[PDB]
Amino acid sequence: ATYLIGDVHGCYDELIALLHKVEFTPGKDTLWLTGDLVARGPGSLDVLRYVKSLGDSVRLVLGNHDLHLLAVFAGISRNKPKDRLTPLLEAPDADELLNWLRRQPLLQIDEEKKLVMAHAGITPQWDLQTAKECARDVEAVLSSDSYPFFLDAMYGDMPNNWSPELRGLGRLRFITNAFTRMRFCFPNGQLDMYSKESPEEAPAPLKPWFAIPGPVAEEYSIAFGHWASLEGKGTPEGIYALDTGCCWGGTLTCLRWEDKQYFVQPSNR
Ligand SMILES: [Mn+2]
Ligand SMILES: [Mn+2]
Repeated sequence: ATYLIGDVHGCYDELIALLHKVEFTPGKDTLWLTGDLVARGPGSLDVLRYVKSLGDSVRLVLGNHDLHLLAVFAGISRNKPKDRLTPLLEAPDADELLNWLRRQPLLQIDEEKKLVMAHAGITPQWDLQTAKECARDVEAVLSSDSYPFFLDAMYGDMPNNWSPELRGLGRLRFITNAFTRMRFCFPNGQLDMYSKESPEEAPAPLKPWFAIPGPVAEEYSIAFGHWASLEGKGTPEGIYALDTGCCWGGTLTCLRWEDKQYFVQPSNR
């Protein structure tokens, strides 16, 4: 069976309980995770150990908090007390875990299921070939010995409009923002980097990225996490918003793909 779970955010107990609910069995089952495995919840260390141990039974994409953790580890960015990352950063296997984490994809595609996953979704300004090329380029910098320099370069809110002519720092910044920070778009597809509200509370003319028809979403289903204020609701057919805010006191959501059946684990707070 195929299971898809939204943002775990260090909620190790809830993750394990939800996987026991569906009797997840590596080797017979595969798990997709929308990223943001770490921060906020108490168990980032155990979450990373377990997900890494799953090997080929898990298909992960990296989220914005996974990237922030990598930036802290590399000495690029400052640790925030509220993220509760110190046990993981001080663990004897931190190097092993974070070197594995930075090698994980930004984008997962399954052609037999016609299914695409990224942390924040697929910007309507991208077709599938471009999304794949951009994911490959950022994965290449993150997998390289020089990844601290990329992590430093990635910070920024511009440019917010895609063009195949983008080069260098602006290209990498847009790719990073589209995959891991996107929520709202302007009518022309341009990213808005500020509003994190639910679609009903957002200012005009902002619309959710998935409300703008795009070539990937016309052919593929898209699963994503990231957007907690969306609460997993309000999406069109073929769009699966899996982040129901477990770390925030919401729920951890798991979707079984074969029958589109949902399983929910309440947050423990
Ligand atoms: Mn996120
Ligand atoms: Mn998140």
